[PDB]
Amino acid sequence: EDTPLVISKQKTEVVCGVPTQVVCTAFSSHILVVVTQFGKMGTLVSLEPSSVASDVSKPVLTTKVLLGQDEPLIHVFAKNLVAFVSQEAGNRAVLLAVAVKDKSMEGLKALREVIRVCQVW
Amino acid sequence: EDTPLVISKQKTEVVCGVPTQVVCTAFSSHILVVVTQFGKMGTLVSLEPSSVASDVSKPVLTTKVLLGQDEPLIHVFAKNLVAFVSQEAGNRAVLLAVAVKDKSMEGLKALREVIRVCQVW
Ligand SMILES: [K+]
Ligand SMILES: [K+]
Repeated sequence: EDTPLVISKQKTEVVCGVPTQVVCTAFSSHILVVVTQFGKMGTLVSLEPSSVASDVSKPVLTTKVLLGQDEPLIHVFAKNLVAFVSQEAGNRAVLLAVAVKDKSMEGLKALREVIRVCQVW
Repeated sequence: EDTPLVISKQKTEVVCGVPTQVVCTAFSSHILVVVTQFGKMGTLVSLEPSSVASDVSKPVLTTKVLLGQDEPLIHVFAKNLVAFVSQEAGNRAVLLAVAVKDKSMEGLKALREVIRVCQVW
């Protein structure tokens, strides 16, 4: 027997032909989101609500690549993949591990649907 | 129903009076180890096998604090907590999320025992 201290949910789903496992875990000040294809951990991105820029209505979601190649697309993709998680979880920081080599709008929408199935906030 | 793509195991155990959840997940090039108390994600540390120093028998396990306060004890503690994971998993990198405020040798040994219960390598 076991009783978790934090809520986690996972789901394996095919996304644009690729089996993909999603895991979401709710910590008090972070949601950890894992999106893994082909057994790989991929790129680790922190998404931190930060000081407003021109729009004072909502925090800026600042991205940092912590592990893996720091290249510009993954920052933008990560924001579109999990900004909704941060927002819905009370403007909480998100730690994302993302291993998705072949990206598209169709795939992005499908990944967000799996993350929604794994909602823990 | 569901079928994971990566092996994960978790356990909640009391360690020196504190309920602690451990999760280990095996990716092809990383073991992700979560050690959480009080619902917190804590400090994120990467432990990367790296170029030898004076002892040529084994890689150096280089630590980097990726999220949380970068202070010297957590580097050393992290190495003693999960070096065995890296070694046993084929000198694999480890990504550690560790939220343990009150550290001791007794507690360190007990945490390693929980990580062993959650072996995924
Ligand atoms: K990948
Ligand atoms: K902590």
